[PDB]
Amino acid sequence: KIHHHHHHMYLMNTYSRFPATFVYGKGSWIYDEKGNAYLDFTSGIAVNVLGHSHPRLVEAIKDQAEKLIHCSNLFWNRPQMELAELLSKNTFGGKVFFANTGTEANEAAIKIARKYGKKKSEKKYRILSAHNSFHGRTLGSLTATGQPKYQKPFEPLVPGFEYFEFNNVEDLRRKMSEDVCAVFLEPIQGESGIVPATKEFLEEARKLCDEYDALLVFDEVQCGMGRTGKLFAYQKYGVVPDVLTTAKGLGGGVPIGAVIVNERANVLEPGDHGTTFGGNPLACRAGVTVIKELTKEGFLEEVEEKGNYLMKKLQEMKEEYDVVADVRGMGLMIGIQFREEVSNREVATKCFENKLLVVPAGNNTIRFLPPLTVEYGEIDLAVETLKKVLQGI
Amino acid sequence: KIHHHHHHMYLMNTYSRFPATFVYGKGSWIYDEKGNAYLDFTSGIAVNVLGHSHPRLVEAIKDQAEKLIHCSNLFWNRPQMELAELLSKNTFGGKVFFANTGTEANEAAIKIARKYGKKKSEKKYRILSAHNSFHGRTLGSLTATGQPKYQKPFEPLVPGFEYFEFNNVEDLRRKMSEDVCAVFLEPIQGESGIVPATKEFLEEARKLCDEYDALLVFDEVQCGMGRTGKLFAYQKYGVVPDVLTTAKGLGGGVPIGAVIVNERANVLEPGDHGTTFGGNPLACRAGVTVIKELTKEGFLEEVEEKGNYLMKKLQEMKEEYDVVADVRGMGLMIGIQFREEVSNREVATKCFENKLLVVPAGNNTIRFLPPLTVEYGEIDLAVETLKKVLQGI
Ligand SMILES: Cc1ncc(COP(=O)(O)O)c(C=O)c1O
Ligand SMILES: Cc1ncc(COP(=O)(O)O)c(C=O)c1O
Repeated sequence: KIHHHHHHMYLMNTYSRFPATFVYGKGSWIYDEKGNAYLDFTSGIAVNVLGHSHPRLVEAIKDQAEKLIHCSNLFWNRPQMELAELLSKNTFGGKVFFANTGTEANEAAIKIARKYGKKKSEKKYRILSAHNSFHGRTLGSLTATGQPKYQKPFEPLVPGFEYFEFNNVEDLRRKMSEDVCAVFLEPIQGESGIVPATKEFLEEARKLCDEYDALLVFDEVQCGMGRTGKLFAYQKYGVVPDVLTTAKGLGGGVPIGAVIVNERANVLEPGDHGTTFGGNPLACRAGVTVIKELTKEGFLEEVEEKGNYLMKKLQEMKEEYDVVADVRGMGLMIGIQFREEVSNREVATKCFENKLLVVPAGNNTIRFLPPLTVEYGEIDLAVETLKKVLQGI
Repeated sequence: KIHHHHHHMYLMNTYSRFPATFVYGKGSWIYDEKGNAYLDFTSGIAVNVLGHSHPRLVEAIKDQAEKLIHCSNLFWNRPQMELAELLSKNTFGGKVFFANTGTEANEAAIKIARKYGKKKSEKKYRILSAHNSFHGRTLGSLTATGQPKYQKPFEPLVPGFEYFEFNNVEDLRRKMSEDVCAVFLEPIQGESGIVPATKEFLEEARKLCDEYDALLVFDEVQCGMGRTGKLFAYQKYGVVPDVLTTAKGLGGGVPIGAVIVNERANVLEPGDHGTTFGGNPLACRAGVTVIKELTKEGFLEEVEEKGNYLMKKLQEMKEEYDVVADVRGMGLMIGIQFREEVSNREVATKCFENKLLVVPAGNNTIRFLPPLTVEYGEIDLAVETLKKVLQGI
């Protein structure tokens, strides 16, 4: 009875969805109400880092729910303290604020940057972000998101934001001034179609932020929590931000977000910012379980090997298939761009019809975002399914 | 063992906390790491509607976690669809959008209002909200939040917001214009110290929104989900908004938020707004469990009786204790205001020392926000403990 053909009318029409009602999932597979199995190379849009309903995650959720779900930030709880320690120790050693989502994490970052700048000067509230970036949908994050189509209906947005071309050193440099309090960057742009930063570009952004006394903020909501083959992309690049935001895979499915700051950026005082749900024991328990799994000896090294193997197969496909214009990415975050004559959305629909789930993105791309636990055989099955789709496109 | 005495070092200093690490809770009671039991009249700030770790909620969480935690809004899931149906049918019959938090629900409402306004005119983007309101900390919601102390460090905020005095018909009338797309009101202001709207004031807001073609938006994040003795406060008042926002108690401790719209306010299109985590099956399963419990025959009527019983005891206390200036609220949302010579924060600390947890708010108040499952004897115990505190204050 409860099915998308019957219950759609209770939901606002905010999404373009594939026509499936999913009721059960394990690992890389998800099942509709009829028991049809789908190979899930979406991971819920880069969230299901350990796949669906991973047994260790499920056991931690069950255990914690029996003990304490929510107490608020009037008090301290053990999962929140443990997760803050683990995030600090596995990054650049700073302090943590828990939010519930990526956009909320980025909003906290914006607020940190504004407070940092305002201490120096009332004029130092400008924020730079990239054209084609995606930082979230709440109004602060939406102003940072360098995509007019998402902004226009909701204007006027937050004053003081300006945009530069991703990977264009000189364009970033020429937009800097002493009035800038932060530069926001995705180390790999996601929604725009999987576009890795060059190391030179990130190194430049770091130097500029140092020269103009601005905070360098890396949005690792999509590329973070193991997906590049290191815990965070910044660790692959060797460029350390002042502020790092994370969400998506942090909870392995359970909603959570976080901001990590160095001492320079540790500017918030009691009352400046907060959240009812953020830092709750249930979500933080999930995050503890996830970070412990990802940091086990050898886990990330095997993600890197799997990323290399998937990339090799897709590069072979790119050479062979004239409709494939480009393949790019890092680790298990990979975009496949098609020639203009072929619709990315049609490719995704045909994949879906053949029981493979992929995520469309800009620049006429689909994204392969499998769970980090994805098996070599599942990688091959996904590539073969995509090839079969392209043969008939 | 993990404890706030050490682990505070990993957390940003964004909160003024009571000095307790809590590890376990059931019902109206929460326990520290030493096994001391505290009577929790915070409900995690109006969140734990069924108390801590209610067995039916816990069972639902465990069952859903074993099945499917997160699939994203690329697809449909049964809990999301069921919860949307239940929210629609138990309110004014509209459509639902799932967010993760109160602030995110209010951000969606702002965006709905702007989309609505822009259909009529490019100038019709202005939003009105009340002085001393609280709508959230993300930058859209923060602009709606009528509290300069929370805004100033982060300016400039979103242009086009203006404020009026809560319960002041003349001030609301003055601020209306054809360029207003929404009026935001908490039916009972929470953070300001539990200040119910008058029915007259809400009826006037409804008439004015009709006259100026604006959306009336009720923020029921704190007063909703059963706390006033009806599912939503608007149902006690008999004034129906165009848009309703809810979070906190919706998930019984699991993070979730929602916006409900009538057809007039049903204006978002695919791509206009979205969220990774919003509408996930785990959180929506919690929401289904909660709404089914609250809507059981007699449940809300008993919340009303308990509210009346608590209010009677507090009114007797007010008459008896000169340091108590006022008691106000509705159902189990109650504020106790002290004479200026007595610090609400000192009262809350002394309650804490005597194993009763309460939530400070504005206007020199403490808030009693017990779970809606609070027992009559627990009510008496809280009141007796408070009285003992006031005897030595
Ligand atoms: C890089 C990036 N930042 C922020 C977000 C927003 O995260 P959320 O949907 O959890 O609010 C996303 C999700 O699309 C993202 O890809
Ligand atoms: C009336 C009201 N609106 C919005 C919010 C913000 O909710 P959240 O902390 O879940 O973002 C709250 C919480 O303080 C609330 O009391």
